[PDB]
Amino acid sequence: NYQPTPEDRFTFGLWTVGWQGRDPFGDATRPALDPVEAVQRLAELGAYGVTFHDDDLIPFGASDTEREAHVKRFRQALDATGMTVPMATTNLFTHPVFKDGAFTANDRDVRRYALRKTIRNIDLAVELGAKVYVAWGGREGAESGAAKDVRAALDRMKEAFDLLGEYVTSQGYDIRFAIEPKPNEPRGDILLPTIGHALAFIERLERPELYGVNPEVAHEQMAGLNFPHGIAQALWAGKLFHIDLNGQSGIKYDQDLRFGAGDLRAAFWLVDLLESAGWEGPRHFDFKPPRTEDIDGVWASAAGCMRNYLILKERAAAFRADPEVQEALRAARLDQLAEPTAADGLQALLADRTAYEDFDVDAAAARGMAFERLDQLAMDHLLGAR
Amino acid sequence: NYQPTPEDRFTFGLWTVGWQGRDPFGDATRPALDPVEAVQRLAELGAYGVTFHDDDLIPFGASDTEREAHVKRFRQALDATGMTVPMATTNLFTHPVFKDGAFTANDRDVRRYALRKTIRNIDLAVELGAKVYVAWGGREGAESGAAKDVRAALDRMKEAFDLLGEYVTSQGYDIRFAIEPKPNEPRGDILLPTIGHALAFIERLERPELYGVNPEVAHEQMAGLNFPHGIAQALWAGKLFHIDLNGQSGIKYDQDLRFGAGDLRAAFWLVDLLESAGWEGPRHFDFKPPRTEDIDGVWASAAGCMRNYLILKERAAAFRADPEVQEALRAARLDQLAEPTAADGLQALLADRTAYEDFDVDAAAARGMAFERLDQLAMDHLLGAR
Amino acid sequence: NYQPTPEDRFTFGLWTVGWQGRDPFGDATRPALDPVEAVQRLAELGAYGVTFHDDDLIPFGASDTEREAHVKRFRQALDATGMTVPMATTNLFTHPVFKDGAFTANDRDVRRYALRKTIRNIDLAVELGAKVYVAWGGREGAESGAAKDVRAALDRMKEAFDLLGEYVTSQGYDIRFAIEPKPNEPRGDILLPTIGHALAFIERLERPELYGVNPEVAHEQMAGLNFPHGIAQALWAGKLFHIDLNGQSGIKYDQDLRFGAGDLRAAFWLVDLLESAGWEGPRHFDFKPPRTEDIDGVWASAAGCMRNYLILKERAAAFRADPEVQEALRAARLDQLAEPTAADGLQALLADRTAYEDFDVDAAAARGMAFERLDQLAMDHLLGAR
Amino acid sequence: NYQPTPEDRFTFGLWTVGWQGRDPFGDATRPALDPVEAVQRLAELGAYGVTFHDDDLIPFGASDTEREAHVKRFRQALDATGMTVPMATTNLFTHPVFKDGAFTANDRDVRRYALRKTIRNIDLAVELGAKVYVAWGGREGAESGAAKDVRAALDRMKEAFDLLGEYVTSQGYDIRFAIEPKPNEPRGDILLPTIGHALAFIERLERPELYGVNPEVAHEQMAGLNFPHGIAQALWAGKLFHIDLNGQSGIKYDQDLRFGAGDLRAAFWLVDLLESAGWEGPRHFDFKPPRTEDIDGVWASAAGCMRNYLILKERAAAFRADPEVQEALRAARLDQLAEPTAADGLQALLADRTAYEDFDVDAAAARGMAFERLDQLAMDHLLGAR
Ligand SMILES: [Co+2]
Ligand SMILES: [Co+2]
Ligand SMILES: [Co+2]
Ligand SMILES: [Co+2]
Ligand SMILES: [Mg+2]
Ligand SMILES: [Mg+2]
Ligand SMILES: [Mg+2]
Ligand SMILES: [Mg+2]
Repeated sequence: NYQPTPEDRFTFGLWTVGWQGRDPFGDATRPALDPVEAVQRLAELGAYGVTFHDDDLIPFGASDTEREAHVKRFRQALDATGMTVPMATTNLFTHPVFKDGAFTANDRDVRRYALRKTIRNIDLAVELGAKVYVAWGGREGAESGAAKDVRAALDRMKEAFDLLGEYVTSQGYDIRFAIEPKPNEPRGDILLPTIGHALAFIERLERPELYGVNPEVAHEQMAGLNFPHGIAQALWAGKLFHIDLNGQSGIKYDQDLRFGAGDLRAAFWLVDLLESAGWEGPRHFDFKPPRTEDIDGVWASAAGCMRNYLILKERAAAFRADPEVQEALRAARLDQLAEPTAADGLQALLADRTAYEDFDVDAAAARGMAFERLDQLAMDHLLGAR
Repeated sequence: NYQPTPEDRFTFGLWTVGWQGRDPFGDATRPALDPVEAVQRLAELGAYGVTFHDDDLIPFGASDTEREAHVKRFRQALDATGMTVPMATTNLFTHPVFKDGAFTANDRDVRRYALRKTIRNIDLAVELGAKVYVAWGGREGAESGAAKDVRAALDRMKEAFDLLGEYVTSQGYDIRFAIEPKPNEPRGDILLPTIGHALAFIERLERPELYGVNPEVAHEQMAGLNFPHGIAQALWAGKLFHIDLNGQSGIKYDQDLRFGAGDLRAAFWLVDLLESAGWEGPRHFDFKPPRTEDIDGVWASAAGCMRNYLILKERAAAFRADPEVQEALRAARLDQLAEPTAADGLQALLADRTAYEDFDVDAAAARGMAFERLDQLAMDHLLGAR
Repeated sequence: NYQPTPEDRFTFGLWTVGWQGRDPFGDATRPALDPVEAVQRLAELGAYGVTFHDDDLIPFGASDTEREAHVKRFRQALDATGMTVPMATTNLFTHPVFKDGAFTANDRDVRRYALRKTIRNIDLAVELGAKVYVAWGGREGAESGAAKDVRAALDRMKEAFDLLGEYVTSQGYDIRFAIEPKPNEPRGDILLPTIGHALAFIERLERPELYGVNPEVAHEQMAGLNFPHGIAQALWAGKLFHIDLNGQSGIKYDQDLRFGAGDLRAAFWLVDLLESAGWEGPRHFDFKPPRTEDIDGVWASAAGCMRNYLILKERAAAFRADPEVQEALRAARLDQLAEPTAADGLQALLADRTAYEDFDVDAAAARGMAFERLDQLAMDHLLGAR
Repeated sequence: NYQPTPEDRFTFGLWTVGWQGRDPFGDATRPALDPVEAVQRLAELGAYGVTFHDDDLIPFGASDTEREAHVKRFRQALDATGMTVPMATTNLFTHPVFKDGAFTANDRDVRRYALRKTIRNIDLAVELGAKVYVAWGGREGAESGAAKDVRAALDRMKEAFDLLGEYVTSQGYDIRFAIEPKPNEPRGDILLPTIGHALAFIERLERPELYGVNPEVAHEQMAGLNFPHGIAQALWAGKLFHIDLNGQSGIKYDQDLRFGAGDLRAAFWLVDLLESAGWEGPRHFDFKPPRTEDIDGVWASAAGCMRNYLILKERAAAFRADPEVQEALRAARLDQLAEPTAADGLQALLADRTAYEDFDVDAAAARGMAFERLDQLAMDHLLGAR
């Protein structure tokens, strides 16, 4: 069972299943993958659609004639299979010109170029019907201190995004932006390192309602952070416009393991949160089938992403629906957490003797939280041992 | 040389040099330090002021009698020595009643007590002249996934902070709140884990202008983040209300080494940023003299904090004054970073062929950023090897 | 179901379920637990035996008499319950006298004292039947560079262990030592930080055959290391004399979560390894029920330790016994890995054209490893989604 | 000033300054560098010699003739400049054939091919005068648990290294191997992740005396460890056959910053140890000038490696020669650390009352270690203050 279907809204980037397997210490182990192939092979697995960077669909340096040809092939493949394109993004990290950044490159010409390159693909995104546009500034950062004044770099970043919002507004476009944070790699330190930082930045943009976050499992885990907590904060602020699902095993280089791999329990809690919140965005995977795999392994790995999600979905549902679990929830006063602290006004609080003078701290401290029993119920469910 | 004076505005929390040496695997190695002894000794080292947790000054459960008697001896030492109290904070983490949190404890009765305990210290802070009130939610968090629903926790956290802001207002108090982020410890994962999460949170509060952040070197470093970068984003938004300086040697338990120890270069870039930005806040130290040290070792450590800051301040300044460094900065285009990307507007950028069609990417890609020579000049300055 | 029994050989440290919950930020949340009470409670859960630090059974400083009165109760509870004492260890980290270390303390008198203390609990260890004596150098280390010359510290450390081995040999004792590695905490950096340094260190002791390692899941993970891999190297060397099972959520302070919690998959591969290797050592738990828990939570947490190990044992055995998995294993060539590289020798290899000249590198490079399908089968087994 | 000279014995890998700037998310930003140019440029900067991967000097695919040619050119550049080649290593990680490992690849054919490739370069090494042969199993490891049975891997690894040892011995060659540890990258987990693991492995090899370790700064720091401490154990065991100097800014992907960068103070303690231990090995640099740098940045970065080492060398020497520091050392009892714990022997220790019953443990605990004053004097020297 656990067979995924387009109704599950699973999506993959063409750069994922399309990863040739090139790493810092080794060359490609797989041949390039024709976007049409990736479209057809994914639809067959039950995927809902695909996402792409501009350079994944249209080769860099392509002519206006060649560009039109590449999109036609991709279009015909999307129409025949019924696959959609919910999200689009720009590649502002691969080319040598972006070695010092894109929107925050010290050189002004590079920055202007970055914007124009992004704008052209935003138009293409709209045509393909993409409603979300991700921006991952992997080259926005530094390796040394004096090399980048962060404040000036942030001003440039705000200016870049404001211009981007102004553009979609003047064109009457129906597309929002999703900023994807990353603590490091490819840069020593990357600006807007976590979901928290991206969220904060968005608040100082001219039109904030147009920007959200595109958190990625591996990225936040590269800072040893709790992913579902991060995501919880993004939902709390209504800023979760898109998400990247994968696996990461600890603080180290981005491994982009298939969703489910890496921190299993963190993947379980994530699914729990997304389902319980009713999040409606596509479940997009940004992973890289290990370079040890051949083309058949790539498809196995991609199928694994969706499978693990559905498995966790089921287990998380059973956990929350379990009468004994719900009972354990009340025992850990999770219900009181959802109750306002002082809906009786600040004045009533200051006069409430039960809130200070008559509060029996010792009695309160002696009461166990009962989290461990609760957690083992979650473990039994995850492992199917109940 | 490098003798500190009140003019430098150095402040130490009473719990720093007052730490008895108790850690997870050992008992105290030093006797409790009398707050009066702390004030006197610090003033002798050149300190400017001291900070405190309500429980650092007044024992828990103490009666109003013993209460006023403690603040009496304190005020008496500050007046005689000339030390001031710039900041005051609450201790909502030691008492077992706060084992599951304070503002976000699942038990409602505990959350209300947390607000009353804080409020009572907010009055003492104002009575003592302190205009900055720090809030470190060390117990706000969880060890397990279902033990806490972050969205719900954040709602209770917003409520608590709103009520606190409402209180200072109704009282016409001239005080501001500074939220102290932290990724983990003592809780498995702490809410508002980094400077960014704290920033994003405040913007969702009822009166944002009343809250800021109090980042600590060790905290951001426990998530392997670039403290200077995060500090810059705080300043960028003008939310750096307070700061805790100390040392950390990588991702591990919070070490609270004296400032300068741990990541030395990061400390250097921090001073560089704070001084070049003209931040007028006091340089507060929140460290812990190793339990291996006796009372004299404590004062030596405290002196080390200030000494290292003054030494770095001198080196950072000479770095920025050196005409050779200035030239190296221009060679790396740090000046263009400050210049607007598109001062003339969106429609101008779109129609600018130099920003796309006729932009020689390869020519711009061949330009070295000259960051390495720039950074080695910084190294020579820090090391006094110019 | 999954009810554990004494046959499973599960053991717990008295300090585990007996932890009062006192972290470096808060006071204890639970009263002290009587050792006798621990044996009885653990016996009912299905535990096989218990372990202890000298200070967990005898008040520090007790005389010949009181010391004896204490061993009588415990032992009386052992015979009555049928619980055993497979291992004992020394507490050379709590008393403020070991703030700079025990065997590697700079003060000679402290080092000598450390040996006498350890040696006296070795006689007790044997008196109680424990044939394994663990050694965890928690205070062996430093926070600063000149505070500890590691070469001298190792000379001292080696002498201590050599003396201990000479002593057990002179007494004709049938006991072995298990050195327990740790990266940091309570010291900034701890000597012999991982399983490898301990194994290497042991090879320079006078009687290497007498010492082994007692790795802990949490400790190794504090260095972002693969615990199952480390155990594999210990097993390969025949040096896995004991083991500490628990959970850890990434690089940070020692959490000591219950076994199964933290990195779930690492836990799984670890049980897979120990079971497939046929390791006959006791499955010992060194964890700490979160301080948020009451006495009921303590037992719930201890129960989870064994439960989780039992579930994983069944899932790992099912995985290995699955015909489809054995198929994927061959497809991935795990069988060839176990085959010798050059059975016929070096000269035959130098003369073998298939090893160089006529070696079709590309054909071999295009060969898929099929690790993903293998790993997803492992994931379905673990989640009971087969 | 701090001008390097061949007398300092500084060496560089050809792949270092020769790094084209390619990373997981970007193309090269610098053209291929002729090995002749590197040698000429380095000799001009004050370098003493260079090291290389077989494939750095002789491109893969080359014939005996082309190979003969490449070597000839290299040799004459070496004779002209006077540069030497102290160490040689094999590239067993770039070609897709090694995606699953070399000596421990699952496929036997790959394993044999790997050894022939190594053996062939070992001969070239002896010809070039290389006395040390480094080995970095960057591909020896895995991303999933069932993909690799570590024990079997270690068996193949032992078998491979024993075969190499049998070859050097039978050939009468004068060369020893140096195993390079690395926690991860490019593999999820790499076998022999640290100095400790590598040292433990060597002891089980047939001819241990022929193998030592080649520890790298970044590598150990990618596991959050203290490199100087690891070096101290390597030197303690007399197994430091080579070393890779560079910088790393915390737990993250391998940065290979120039030596001095990253953890500055750890670099200081590193030089202090190497200098005081009197290690006569060459100070080899394995770094990568940032891709943001052009050809000129490359040389400026490489000169920075030597420069920083010489600066730290001088500061550490001063620190140790400083009478005030020698006093501080005595006060922190570093002298007693070097004194045998029990020279009077075991039995005399057992009968010594002052070592146990008559030991004033309280009086000892209160004796401060005076580590902080000692470290600040170390800080002051490093920073050129005093
Ligand atoms: Co990624
Ligand atoms: Co701290
Ligand atoms: Co532990
Ligand atoms: Co490296
Ligand atoms: Mg992504
Ligand atoms: Mg603080
Ligand atoms: Mg342990
Ligand atoms: Mg290296």
